[PDB]
Amino acid sequence: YSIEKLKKEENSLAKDYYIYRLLEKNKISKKDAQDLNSHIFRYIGKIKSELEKIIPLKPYINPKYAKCYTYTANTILDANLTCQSVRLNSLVFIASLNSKDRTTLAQTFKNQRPDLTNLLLAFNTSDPMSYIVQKEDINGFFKLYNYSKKYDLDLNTSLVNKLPNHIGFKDFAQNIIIKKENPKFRHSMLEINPENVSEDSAFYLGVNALTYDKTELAYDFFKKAAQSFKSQSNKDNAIFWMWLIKNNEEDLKTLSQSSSLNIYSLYAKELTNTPFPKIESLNPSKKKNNFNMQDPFAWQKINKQIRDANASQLDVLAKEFDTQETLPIYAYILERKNNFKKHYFIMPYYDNIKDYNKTRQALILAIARQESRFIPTAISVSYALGMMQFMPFLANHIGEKELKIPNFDQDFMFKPEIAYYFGNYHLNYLESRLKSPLFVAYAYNGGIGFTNRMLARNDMFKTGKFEPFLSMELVPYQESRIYGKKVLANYIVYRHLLNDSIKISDIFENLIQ
Ligand SMILES: CC(=O)N[C@H]1[C@H](OC[C@@H]2COCCO2)O[C@H](CO)[C@@H](N)[C@@H]1O
Repeated sequence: YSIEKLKKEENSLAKDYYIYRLLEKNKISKKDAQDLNSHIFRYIGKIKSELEKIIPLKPYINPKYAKCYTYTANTILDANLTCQSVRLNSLVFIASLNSKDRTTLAQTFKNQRPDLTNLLLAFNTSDPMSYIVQKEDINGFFKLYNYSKKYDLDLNTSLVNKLPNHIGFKDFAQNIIIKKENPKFRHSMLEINPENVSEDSAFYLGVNALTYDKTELAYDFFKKAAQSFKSQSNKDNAIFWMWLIKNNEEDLKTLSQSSSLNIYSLYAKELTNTPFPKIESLNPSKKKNNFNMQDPFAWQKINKQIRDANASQLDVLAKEFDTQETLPIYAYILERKNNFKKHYFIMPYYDNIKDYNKTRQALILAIARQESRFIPTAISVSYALGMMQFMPFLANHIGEKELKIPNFDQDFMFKPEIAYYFGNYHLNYLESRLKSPLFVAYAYNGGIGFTNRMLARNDMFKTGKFEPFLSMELVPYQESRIYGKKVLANYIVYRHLLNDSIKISDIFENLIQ
C-alpha cells in the first residue's frame, strides 16, 4: 500500500492506520505530506503528532483577535477592552498578572463581566477557590477546578446544590470519587439533593455516599439514577444497588426480569431461581459470498452502510451476509436490526479454539465479543488490530520475539487463527498471575501494571459489607471499569453455551482476598 493507492480509498480508520504505518517507517516525504490533513479520517493522537514532525502546522488563532495575543502580563493595560477580556479567559494569564493590575482590571469589569472581576480579585488572595466559593460563582468554581485539581474546600448545601446545573459537574464528580481526591469536595457532595441530579451524576453520588457509609442517601441517589438512566444496563446497575442496600424484593424481581443481559440481571436471575436468558442461535445454511473478510477497507465501507441504514437496507444487508463465511457481519447487522433486544453470542472460527479447555474458550470468546464482535479486520481509534484487538507493540513482541513466526507482520492479527492464538497466549500470561477472569479482563484492557497496582491497595477487592461490588464501581479507569463488567457477563454466557456453567456468585466470592 503506497501513499498513492491509499489516497484513492475513502477516508477511514483503516486508511489512517496504513498512513500511520508509512509515517512510523519514515516513508512519507515532506512532498507526500502536503495534501494529507484532508486524507485523515481522525486527526488525533499519534498520527497527528507524527505528521507534525514532518509539517509542524501549529496555528491557529482567529484572524479577529490576533492583535490580542501580542500583549503580555506587562503590557495588558495598554490593550483595548475587547483584548483585555479575551486574554482574561485564561486563569494562568490571570495568575501571571501583578496584584495592582488585577485590582485595576477588576474595577474595569465589575459592570459587564463580574465573572472576570471575581476571578481577578480571587487571585489577589492566598486562596482563590475560597474566594470563589464565598461568592457562589459556579462558572468560576469549574474554571478553577480545571486550572488546578489541588484546590479542596468544604462547600455548603446551597452551593453544592447549584454545581450540578453546570456541564462540568458530571466529570468533576466522576473524577474525584473514582480517584479518591478532594476529600472535602466529596464530603460536601453528601448534601446534594437527589432531586437536583440524574443519570451518571446521581449514580456516582450514590457510590460517594456508600464510601462514607450513608446508605439512605446512597439509596435515594441510586433510585434517582434508576429512574433517569437512558440505558437498561445502567438502570440495572442502579437497581442492583437499590437492592443491595435496602433488600426490597420488588427491586430484585424487576432486575431479574430485565431485557438487558448484564452481570446484575444475570446475578438477580440466579438469586431468584429464574432461568438463564434466551440466546439466539444463528446457523446460516449458505456457505459464502464475494465479501473479502480479510479486506480492512471493505469492512470500513460495509460498516458505514450498516450504521447509515433503515428497515429497507438492513434487511437487504442481513440477507446478503447470511452466510457462514460472513457470520460475524450477519450477527452485527442482526444485533442493530432488532434494536439490541436479542442476545447474540456467536463462536466464529471455532476450529481454532475447540481443543482448549471450555473455561479458556469462554474467556477468549468473551474478550473477542467485546473487543470486536469478531470482525477479523477490526481497527480501533488507537489502531488495535483484529478480533482480539492487539496493540501493535504487543502483537510484534509475541509474533517476532516469543513465537518467532516467519515473516511476521502485525497485520497477521487480522487472521482469526492468529488472533485467537495470540489471545490464548496472552491470556495464559494474565490468568497465571491474576486468577479471576474479571481481573484478567481488567488487565487485558488497561495492562497488568495498573491491575496489580489496584489489587495491592487495601481498599480494593478486600472484604466489606458491599464487596466486591463497590470495588467494581471504583476501578480508576472508566474504560476498564466498564470493560470488566461486560466481559464478565459474556464469560458467564459463553461458559453456559459451552456446557461449562458456573454460578456468577462464585466469581463474586473469589474476588475477595
Ligand atoms: C473496533 C474497536 O474499536 N474496538 C474497541 C471496543 O469497542 C467496542 C466495540 C466496537 O465495535 C463493535 C463491537 O464493540 O472497546 C474496547 C474497550 O472496551 C477496545 N479496547 C476495542 O479496541
